[PDB]
Amino acid sequence: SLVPVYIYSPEYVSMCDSLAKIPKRASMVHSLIEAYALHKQMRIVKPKVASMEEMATFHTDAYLQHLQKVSQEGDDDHPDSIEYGLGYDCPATEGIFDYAAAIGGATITAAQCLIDGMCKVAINWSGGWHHAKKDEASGFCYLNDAVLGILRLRRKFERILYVDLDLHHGDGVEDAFSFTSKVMTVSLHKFSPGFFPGTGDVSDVGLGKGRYYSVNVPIQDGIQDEKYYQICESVLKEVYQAFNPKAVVLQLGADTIAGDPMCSFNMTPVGIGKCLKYILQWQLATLILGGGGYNLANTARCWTYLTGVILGKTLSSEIPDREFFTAYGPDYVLEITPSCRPDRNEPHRIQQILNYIKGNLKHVVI
Ligand SMILES: CN(C)c1ccc(C(=O)NCCCCCCC(=O)NO)cc1
Ligand SMILES: [K+]
Ligand SMILES: [K+]
Ligand SMILES: [Zn+2]
Repeated sequence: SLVPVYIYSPEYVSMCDSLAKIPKRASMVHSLIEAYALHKQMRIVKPKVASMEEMATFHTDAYLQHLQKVSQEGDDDHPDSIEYGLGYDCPATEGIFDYAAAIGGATITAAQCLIDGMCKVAINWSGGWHHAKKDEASGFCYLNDAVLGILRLRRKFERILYVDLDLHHGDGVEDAFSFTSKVMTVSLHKFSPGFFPGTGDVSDVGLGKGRYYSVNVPIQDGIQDEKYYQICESVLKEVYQAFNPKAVVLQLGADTIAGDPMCSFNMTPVGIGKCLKYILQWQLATLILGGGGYNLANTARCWTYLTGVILGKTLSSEIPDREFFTAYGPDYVLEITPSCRPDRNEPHRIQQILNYIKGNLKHVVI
C-alpha cells in the first residue's frame, strides 16, 4: 500500500460532467491526468454508488426522498423544494439524485479503501461538496460527500482532521461536526461581508463538547503562494501537535487559483502543492477531494499538478492533452502565473488571527 488510489470510471465522470455549474469539468480534469499518464502510477478504483442508508448516515430521509422525487423527471417547480435548498444555486436538474449518490459513493469508496489499507492516499477530484446540510442543498452541493467520507473513516480511525483549502468556508462539514471533539475541521477561506456563505470568522470555534475543535482562518483578497503557505503551515503545525489526528480529509477546491472568475485569492497550484506536501509528510491515511474551481482549464491544471505532487513526480510544462488542447490556450503550459493585483491582507491582522487560533488550540488536549 504505497500507490495512491484514484477513484474513476467513465460512467462516474459522465455523471459528474452533468453538473449545471461545472459542465464537463470532470472530463477535463481526468483527461489532463490521463494525458500525463499519472493514472498509470495509481490504483484505479471504480466508485460504488451510495445507498439510501449510507447517505442517511448524515442526511435526513425527508431530504433524500425529496431529492430523489424531484430528480426523477427534473421537476423544478415543486412547492417544498425551496425549503430544501433547491433553487437558483442548486437546481432540481433531472438525475441529480443519481449524480449526488455517485459523488457520495465515490468519497465513501475512497474512505473504504483507506480503511482496508489498500492505500495511504485516495483521490476523488469530483468530490468535496462541503456546503450541503443535513436536509438542505447549498452552494452547488446536493449531498455532503466529505461528511459521508469522514463518517466512514471513523469506523477505523479515532480522530479525523478535515482541512478545507477551498476559497469558501467549509460550513457544511464544520456544522456537521460542530458538536464533537473526534473530528477537527480547519478551513482557510475568504471572509468578507456578503461573501458566500458568510460564516467562519476566527471566533467560530465550535459548540459544546466540540468547542475549540473548529478552526477558521478568515483571509482577504489577493493572497499569494508564499504568505498563504506561511499561514497554512503555522496553523497546521499547531493543529497536528494538539489534535494528533489518525486520518485526514483534504478538500482542495481550485477556486483560489489566479484566473478563477471568483477573482479573490491569487494562488498557483505550487502554493497549494506546498500545503499538500506538508500534510502528506505526516504519513497518515489521507482522502483527497476537489471542490470549487470555475476556470475549468486552470482547475484541470491545478489538480493534475497536485496529483503529480502526490506521486512525487515532476511534470512536463507542455500540455499533452489533445482532446481539450484549445482550452489551454493561448500559451498551452501547465504553470499558472499570478495576476497583477494587490494583496489586501494586513500583516497585523493576519498575526492577530494566528495568535487567536493558537490561544484556541491550547484548549485542545488529547
Ligand atoms: C455569474 N453568476 C450567474 C453567478 C455568480 C455567482 C453566484 C453565487 O455566488 N452564488 C452563491 C453560491 C456560490 C457557491 C460557491 C460554491 C463553492 O465554490 N464552494 O466552495 C451565482 C451565480
Ligand atoms: K476553505
Ligand atoms: K469539530
Ligand atoms: Zn469554493
